[PDB]
Amino acid sequence: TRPPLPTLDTPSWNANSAVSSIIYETPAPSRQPRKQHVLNCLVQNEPGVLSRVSGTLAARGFNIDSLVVCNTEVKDLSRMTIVLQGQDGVIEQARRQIEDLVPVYAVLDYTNSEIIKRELVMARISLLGTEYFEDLLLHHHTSTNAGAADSQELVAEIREKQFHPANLPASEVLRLKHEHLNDITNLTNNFGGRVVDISETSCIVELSAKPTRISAFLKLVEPFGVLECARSGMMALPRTPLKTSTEEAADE
Amino acid sequence: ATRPPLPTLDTPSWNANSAVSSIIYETPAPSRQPRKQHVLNCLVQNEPGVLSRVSGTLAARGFNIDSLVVCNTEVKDLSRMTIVLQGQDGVIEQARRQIEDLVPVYAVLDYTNSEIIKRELVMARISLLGTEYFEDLLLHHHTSTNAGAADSQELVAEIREKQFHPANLPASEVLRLKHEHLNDITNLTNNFGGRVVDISETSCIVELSAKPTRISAFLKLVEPFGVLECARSGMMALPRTPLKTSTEEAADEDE
Amino acid sequence: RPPLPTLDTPSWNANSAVSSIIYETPAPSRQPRKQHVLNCLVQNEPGVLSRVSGTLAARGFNIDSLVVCNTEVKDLSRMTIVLQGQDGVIEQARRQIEDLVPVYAVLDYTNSEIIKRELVMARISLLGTEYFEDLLLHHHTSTNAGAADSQELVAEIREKQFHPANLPASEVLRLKHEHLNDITNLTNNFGGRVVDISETSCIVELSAKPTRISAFLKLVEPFGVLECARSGMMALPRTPLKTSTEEAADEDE
Amino acid sequence: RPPLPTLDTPSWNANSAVSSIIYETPAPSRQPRKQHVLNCLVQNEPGVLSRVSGTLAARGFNIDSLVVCNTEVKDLSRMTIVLQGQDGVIEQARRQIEDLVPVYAVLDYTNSEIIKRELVMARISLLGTEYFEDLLLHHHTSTNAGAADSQELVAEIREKQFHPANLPASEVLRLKHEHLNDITNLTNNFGGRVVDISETSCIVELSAKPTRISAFLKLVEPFGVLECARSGMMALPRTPLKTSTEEAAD
Amino acid sequence: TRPPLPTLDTPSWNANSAVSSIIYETPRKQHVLNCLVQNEPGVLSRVSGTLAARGFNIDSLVVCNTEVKDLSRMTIVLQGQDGVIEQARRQIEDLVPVYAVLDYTNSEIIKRELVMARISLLGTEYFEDLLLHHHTGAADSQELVAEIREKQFHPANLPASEVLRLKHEHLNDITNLTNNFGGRVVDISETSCIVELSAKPTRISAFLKLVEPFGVLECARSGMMALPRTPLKTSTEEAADED
Amino acid sequence: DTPSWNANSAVSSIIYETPAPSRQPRKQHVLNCLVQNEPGVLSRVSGTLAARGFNIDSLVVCNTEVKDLSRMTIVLQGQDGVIEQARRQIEDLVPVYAVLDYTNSEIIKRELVMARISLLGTEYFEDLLLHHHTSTQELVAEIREKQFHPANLPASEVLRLKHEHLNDITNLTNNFGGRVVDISETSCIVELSAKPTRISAFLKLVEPFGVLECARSGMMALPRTPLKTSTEEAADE
Amino acid sequence: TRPPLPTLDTPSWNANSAVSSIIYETPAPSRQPRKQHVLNCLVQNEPGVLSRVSGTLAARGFNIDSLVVCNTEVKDLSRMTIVLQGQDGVIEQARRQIEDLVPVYAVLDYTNSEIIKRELVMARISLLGTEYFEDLLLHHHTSTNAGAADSQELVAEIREKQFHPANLPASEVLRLKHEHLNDITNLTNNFGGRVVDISETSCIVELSAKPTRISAFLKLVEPFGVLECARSGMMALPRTPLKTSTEEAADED
Ligand SMILES: Nc1ncnc2c1ncn2[C@@H]1O[C@H](COP(=O)(O)OP(=O)(O)OP(=O)(O)O)[C@@H](O)[C@H]1O
Ligand SMILES: Nc1ncnc2c1ncn2[C@@H]1O[C@H](COP(=O)(O)OP(=O)(O)OP(=O)(O)O)[C@@H](O)[C@H]1O
Ligand SMILES: Nc1ncnc2c1ncn2[C@@H]1O[C@H](COP(=O)(O)OP(=O)(O)OP(=O)(O)O)[C@@H](O)[C@H]1O
Ligand SMILES: Nc1ncnc2c1ncn2[C@@H]1O[C@H](COP(=O)(O)OP(=O)(O)OP(=O)(O)O)[C@@H](O)[C@H]1O
Ligand SMILES: Nc1ncnc2c1ncn2[C@@H]1O[C@H](COP(=O)(O)OP(=O)(O)OP(=O)(O)O)[C@@H](O)[C@H]1O
Ligand SMILES: Nc1ncnc2c1ncn2[C@@H]1O[C@H](COP(=O)(O)OP(=O)(O)OP(=O)(O)O)[C@@H](O)[C@H]1O
Ligand SMILES: Nc1ncnc2c1ncn2[C@@H]1O[C@H](COP(=O)(O)OP(=O)(O)OP(=O)(O)O)[C@@H](O)[C@H]1O
Ligand SMILES: [Mg+2]
Ligand SMILES: [Mg+2]
Ligand SMILES: [Mg+2]
Repeated sequence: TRPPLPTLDTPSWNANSAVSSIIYETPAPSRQPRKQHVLNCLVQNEPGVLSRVSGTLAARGFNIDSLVVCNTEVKDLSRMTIVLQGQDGVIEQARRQIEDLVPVYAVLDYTNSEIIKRELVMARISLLGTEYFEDLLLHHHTSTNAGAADSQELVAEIREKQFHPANLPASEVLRLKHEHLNDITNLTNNFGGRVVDISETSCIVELSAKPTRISAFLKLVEPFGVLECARSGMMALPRTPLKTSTEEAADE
Repeated sequence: ATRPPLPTLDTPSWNANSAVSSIIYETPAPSRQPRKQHVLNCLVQNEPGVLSRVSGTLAARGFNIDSLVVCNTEVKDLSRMTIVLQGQDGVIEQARRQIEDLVPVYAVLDYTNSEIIKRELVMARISLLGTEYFEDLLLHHHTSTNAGAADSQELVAEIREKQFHPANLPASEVLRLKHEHLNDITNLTNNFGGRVVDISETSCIVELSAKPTRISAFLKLVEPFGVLECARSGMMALPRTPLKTSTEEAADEDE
Repeated sequence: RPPLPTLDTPSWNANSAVSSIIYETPAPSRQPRKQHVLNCLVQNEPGVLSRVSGTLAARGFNIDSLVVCNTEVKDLSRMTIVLQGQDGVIEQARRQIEDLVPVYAVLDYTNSEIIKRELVMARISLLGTEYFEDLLLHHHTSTNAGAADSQELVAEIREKQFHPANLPASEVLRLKHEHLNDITNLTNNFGGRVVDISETSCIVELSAKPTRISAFLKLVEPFGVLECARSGMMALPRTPLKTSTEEAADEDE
Repeated sequence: RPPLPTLDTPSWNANSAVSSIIYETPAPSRQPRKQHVLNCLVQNEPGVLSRVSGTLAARGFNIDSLVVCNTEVKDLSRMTIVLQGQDGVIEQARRQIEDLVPVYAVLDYTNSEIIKRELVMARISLLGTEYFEDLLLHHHTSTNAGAADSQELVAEIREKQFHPANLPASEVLRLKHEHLNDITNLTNNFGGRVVDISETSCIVELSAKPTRISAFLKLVEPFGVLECARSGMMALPRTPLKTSTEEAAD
Repeated sequence: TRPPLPTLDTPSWNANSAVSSIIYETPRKQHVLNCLVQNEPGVLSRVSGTLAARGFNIDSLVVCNTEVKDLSRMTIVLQGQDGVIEQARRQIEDLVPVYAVLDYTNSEIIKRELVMARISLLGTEYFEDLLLHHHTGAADSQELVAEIREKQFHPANLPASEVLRLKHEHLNDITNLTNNFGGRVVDISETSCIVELSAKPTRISAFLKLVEPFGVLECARSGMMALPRTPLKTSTEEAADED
Repeated sequence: DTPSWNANSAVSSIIYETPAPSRQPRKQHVLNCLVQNEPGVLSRVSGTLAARGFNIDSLVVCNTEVKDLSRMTIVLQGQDGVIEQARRQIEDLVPVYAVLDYTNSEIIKRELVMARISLLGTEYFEDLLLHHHTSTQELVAEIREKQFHPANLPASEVLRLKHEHLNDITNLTNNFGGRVVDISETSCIVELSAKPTRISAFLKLVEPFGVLECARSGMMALPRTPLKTSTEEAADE
Repeated sequence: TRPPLPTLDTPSWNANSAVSSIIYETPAPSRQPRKQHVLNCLVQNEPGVLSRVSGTLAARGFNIDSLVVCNTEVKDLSRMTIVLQGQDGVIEQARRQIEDLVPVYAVLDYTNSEIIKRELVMARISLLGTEYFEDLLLHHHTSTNAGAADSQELVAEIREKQFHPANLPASEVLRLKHEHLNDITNLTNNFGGRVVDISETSCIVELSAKPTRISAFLKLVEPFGVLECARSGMMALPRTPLKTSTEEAADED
């Protein structure tokens, strides 16, 4: 009798089921027109400049997603990155505005340009698991106005869970703590971030990426439990797009 | 007082006989595969209809082509095609002379019996929910073709009542198993020199570029986790020159 | 025997070594006051950034940085503020903002351990520093009326030894990648990252405390900073973790 | 369709969020006080260490650390002393040290931007908290009394769920490397490294500032620190580089 | 009414029990020769044959090519007193095909040794069961394997989902272990893996003792190679001259 | 202005660079003996091969951490009928369990090289190699007259060249999966373990810097496992 | 025609010349004896206990090389690693002499035992090259022989050398700074150290290793010009030399 080991027996697709899988899982409707426009305002640093442009955009019917003032290491000069939605006619109007303001130099449009979008996020994440996160969340809500009465029936359920620290040994909760810490660390690493702080029950992460990616990280790291988050607005700096000599000289 | 006890493992040791008995037993088999596959490299002038003309010729003569990929060099009106064939030297050489005679081609080189760098690209979406879920997910799409219901209930109920199926696991343990599987796959693709380009709630996408014999081994190791979606290229190559030391090349004993 | 010149590295004397350490001393930072940090917990409503910034502008508050950060909580934001002044002035500034309807509370991070950080993106030329000295003058000539002294100095610059107009194509190429390498290793020592590489420039990315950011830009300055963009300042509080043996501070009683 | 249970993790609201953030605010600053760092440049004469340490001991000075270290210069030594007290007392200490004739001068790196470094080497168990809790009790009853006391402690620590004696050797083997990986991640993150790996323990080294080096030992404390060896603090002044657009306020 | 979090309750040493543990936990030299030999036909059997005829207790003998035409260097490791090793050195040096044999014992050298090992990714129970099979005496051993295949964490007593997770857990443990040492993982299979390590003989032997519980299926240790390094010390240490 | 390849000139360069068959139809035969560690087993395995005229390239006795058991990875050339003959000769020896044939198996070949490489440039190495050559003549002044020779450079240079060379050697060593284990004032020692042909490539690339000492040893072998997917495993018949 | 190349082939060794170099470069066995001894004192923290032990070693003429007080994470317990050279007879006398002290528990002898030796060094290294370093050195060497400025002729030949920054364009001294910096960085990376500070002129390296590697490293960075240096005494923490199941089976009687 040779040393026995159970065959896992991994099932394999056929051409039919494989197609139906790709067909079904592929985002066929995709999304509605999401396209956002970005602007780069070059303003002069005067005692009252931020309130002007930010207030001017508010004076009109403009929806502003983000607006950040960036110092450019030049005396009395600031670069402002504005993110807004709408259509080309409305955006150009907003771009034609602000530029007319005298403390500004120019308002460039990077919407149809190849740029580098970068936000900065810093978040403290719990290492005590999901059960503790529900416990902590319900606690800061049941203090006042969590309905029309108490929530002790809900609290008792969360603390009745299997993987709640109150039901686990000190050695087991320690390993799950470092297991979670590593899981967060590996997510942060793949996204190209850092772990700048490690405490007894939490850790602080730091990540710089485009809004598309920097929010995808927050979704993947959400189940661990975000205790405190801070996400900056979008910074923009146009890169220099390069194409090979063969693909270049496309004079036609 | 006694010292804190420890259950001694005492890992058993080999002896001279059982060790040799193990090595001999674990021996594979020589020449389990026939003659090594042949790799051809076409230098084709980039004019409209070349892909249909070349590939159409091989199909019109019944040549067992394993893979054919056209690569765009950084030269105007010049493309490179890498073809993989099977068969005797006499049949494959004829295939070379048949393609090279075509008008829009410059020359068809034979890369077999030559030191080359074979490369291939694969991108695969891998499930993080585990083995049990993959059995459920795959069998679910099979019922869209099998047109069976009452008979398949014996299978799906058997699967969903397994221990490590997500339905039977708490939400906190499924989360850990997702990242445990993720860390396993990530460590697995890193050893192969690959990347993890996408991470989701339920799956991840790995990217790897290596020789076919390397990728197939990779896709076999990742297979138990459950490959939801795969894209594997043909095969391209670039000739290598085997360097030898001045002492080794000085051995010109051609007497 | 095959000869090689002894470089003969001289050693310090006990007095000469002490003399240098003292001469290179000090660079003291006995500042009149630190940089006070405030953190406003703010409800999201139309024209709320104009309110906080406007209130600080209406009064004689010398603020340095004001950046609004978004939490993953619906209708909730953070405003990390950095300003100058004394304890009495800024505490009054804290109560000024806190009385505003949209805000919930304004915390003070001045006397607390926080993680100061700001993002910075810079475009740096890979060509010589003399090329940057030429490019600098060219855009200034496009500002100040008339060339005049421009043609007198541009001749002095363009005749320097390591100007890309006085070197073969292979030399400048090897100089661009050498400059590129020197920059990449600078942004590697710092927690940075090179995100773009052009034919005559490159873009670096760095996120750290304003101390390192200011230090980093000072180091890449000689190469020639074409563009720059520094964030305000973000902050997250951290609690100083002390050992169990260091609970003797509790035994101090 | 496959089941797959949901992970409806609760979301913060405006009220509960600001309530938690406010709750996590300190006093702040009740204890202790600011530390002073001094740097002595002394002649390497026989008995200098006895002079300086003896001087600070004879006086009413509470020194935290004192580190002698060579400087690759003949008969020249450098010492880094960490003080405790008001600025007046510290300066009084500095002058009394400098007044000694084997020392050239004594610098004050307190208000200066310096690089603080301290070395640590600790052997950390891999058998978990239960075994470490057992290990301490065995060595404590070997110095306290020869009687068979604390019977309901050794019996309580043992027969615990994750004590090695209650696990198969397979799990203990994995737990060793599981703990090892956790510790290794701490060291790699803190900028340290593992220099030794035994069957039931490992030795890690770490060179960082005193504040950072203490936070590390607190994180690796629950794993069980068998031996430890924290160096004293070394200090070297750096050259701070503010940007070129600072100009002047007045 | 705040979320319950059980304290670790981690105990701490006192001054007495600490030093008590330190006291309790407180506890021949090899000779290395390097022969410079002209690569004559059948010279390995000439040197090794000499060491056997004279009755020496040599540990290793690895022949290395110096990348020079008709020149090889042999690193020989042997134990014994300083007197008997000099005899072994002189005995070899007298051989015609050898140039000179150097004594690398009293010198700071870089001792190296290559090891390739195949380690099972399955549990230690499977390894304990696998050895019994190849050792198989099938009469009384039928009861022994019963005590083995009964144990949990044996692949036969676990779902394939967990076994798969155990394979990679052990794999990551071996990988993290071989990464601390100057090693690497070369081959990964669905049952085992192959590691490669090169360091001083003490490190290899230490590494194999650590990877031992996982169950080493197949191993291969090279002889000890040696290459002398020159110890560098500072100028103030170089100036420390005594008459 | 950087020039570009022509559609025709590109093809010409490819076929011109494409190497002629620089290898025999025969291949690298690898035999792995499983021997009993008896006194004098090494001398008789070698003796049997040497007395019958077999072109062996290496031997390498390897311990297997099993009591009184060793294994030898023998590499030789010749026809299949000759190698099989050489195999049967060794296996017939009574302290030999079996001699496995790896000449047609997926194996992992490993040589281990340690070499001290000079950092003082090609000029100094050319001088040093000529100095030690004179044993058992106007070139010594011709070499020491060349540019970039240490004696013809300032003290600030050479130091800057030594580390430049050090960086080059390190980058070569890193790419091949090796490491620099020692850094002398005028040289450095590298350590590399890989395929014998990969070692030969490394010792050729690092050759111009000057190889002071070298130790290549021999090749070790351990069988790999050809894993293929479930759709390539179902490619039977 | 054909594309030319400057050289044909690199020269090779022969069996006679190869063994000639190996025998010649093989180190002379001078330091066969003369080993150092490592002691570890488990001491109770009494007021002025350091000056008590160090005073004992000095008063009895013991040749100690380093004495470092390490703090354990235990109340009132500190260990001291004493490194001293001498013969076995004298060292044991030193050990027994120290151990006889009241505040010490016991003194262990880590000599002939597998321990982890570790020193910590922080050094400031110039990036301006060799010429500038012997200029800066001679500058603070003016403490002696300042009569009639006799150092002028010694200074003159220094500042008139090719790669002295005063004779180089500022564009080249920049690349020379970073080239030197990368030579130091790739050097300290090899030893397991790290560069923690980079400035306009110099940089600070940090390396923790056994005293042998520390000294070897300082000998390699010495030519670049070490401005400041600080290396602590070694710390000692014994390890456990493991050996395989067939290695430990050397139970021969
Ligand atoms: N679910 C995700 N959403 C967004 N980003 C992800 C996700 N998963 C991983 N990433 C990050 O995306 C990175 C891969 O992007 P990559 O480096 O290849 O740039 P890219 O090819 O230009 O992609 P894109 O064209 O979308 O910008 C991963 O290394 C990882 O850091
Ligand atoms: N089961 C496997 N089959 C094939 N390749 C594997 C397998 N497991 C791992 N690999 C990959 O092979 C790599 C090792 O290949 P290696 O670096 O030795 O190339 P090599 O020296 O040229 O040898 P070979 O000629 O066999 O490819 C591993 O790092 C890993 O990335
Ligand atoms: N000239 C410089 N000025 C400021 N920071 C620098 C300079 N050069 C390098 N750095 C950065 O300082 C970092 C070292 O700081 P470290 O990681 O040791 O934190 P630290 O021990 O708390 O010291 P600090 O108080 O200065 O922050 C380097 O990794 C490097 O990125
Ligand atoms: N000149 C360049 N052109 C294109 N890509 C570059 C260039 N220089 C660097 N890169 C690559 O871009 C990478 C950084 O972009 P990354 O993909 O990581 O973020 P991203 O925001 O997703 O980029 P993008 O939005 O342009 O797709 C670099 O790591 C580098 O590999
Ligand atoms: N709980 C902790 N306490 C102290 N340091 C930690 C802690 N957790 C992590 N670290 C370390 O802090 C480091 C991050 O600090 P960093 O290198 O950025 O210096 P910094 O920007 O000057 O901040 P700081 O002033 O706190 O030193 C991480 O490398 C991390 O290893
Ligand atoms: N139990 C062990 N036995 C031997 N070597 C180990 C062990 N554990 C780890 N190692 C390896 O030893 C390495 C540390 O070696 P190190 O750099 O300190 O050399 P060293 O300073 O000369 O000290 P030593 O004399 O002990 O070799 C670890 O990085 C690790 O790779
Ligand atoms: N000239 C040198 N002197 C001392 N150490 C050096 C020198 N050059 C490099 N090193 C460092 O020594 C390291 C090699 O140490 P290694 O890992 O081989 O430990 P080891 O096997 O115990 O060697 P040893 O017995 O000599 O201590 C190099 O990686 C490098 O970091
Ligand atoms: Mg810091
Ligand atoms: Mg070592
Ligand atoms: Mg390969």
